[PDB]
Amino acid sequence: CPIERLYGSNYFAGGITISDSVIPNASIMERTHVTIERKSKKASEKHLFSEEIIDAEKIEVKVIVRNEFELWKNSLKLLREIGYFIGGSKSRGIGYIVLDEKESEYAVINNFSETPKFSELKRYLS
RNA sequence: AUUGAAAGUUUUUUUUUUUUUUUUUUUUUUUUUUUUUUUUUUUUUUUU
Repeated sequence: CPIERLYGSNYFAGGITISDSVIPNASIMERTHVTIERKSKKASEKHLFSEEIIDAEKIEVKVIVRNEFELWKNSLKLLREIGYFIGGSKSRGIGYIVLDEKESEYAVINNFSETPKFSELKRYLS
């Protein structure tokens, strides 16, 4: 299965290493919510849902893949146009990322005697 | 040249779903555009 060969399994080696995306920015705002009684349009005095939200514009994540799979290229291509959601309450307009081909960059390493070179992601993906 | 040694605590798992800051609330109630001022004065229906 290509998916297992890429992401690993209970006994499989793996193949992909993903770093986190810690952001020095800590701009955190609060977006409260209320439930409306369907029988009568008013606030249901049972709870006051309150949800945090981390506003951001560019999420930088470093990803290393040890399997030059056309599956990976196709996944990145799908993220280029359609784009998927990340994080909770994605059904409520919270979290929707789209990969760009301008800021993001890649690098292919085949020789271990040369310094890796980064170039625009468009050349790799387009 | 330790009795003596050589093994990554590693793989694998999205903190996710349910929820409209909503209903009610007429920028109105009152206040006379009035108030003092003469369309007045001067002029022969008239001569060789």
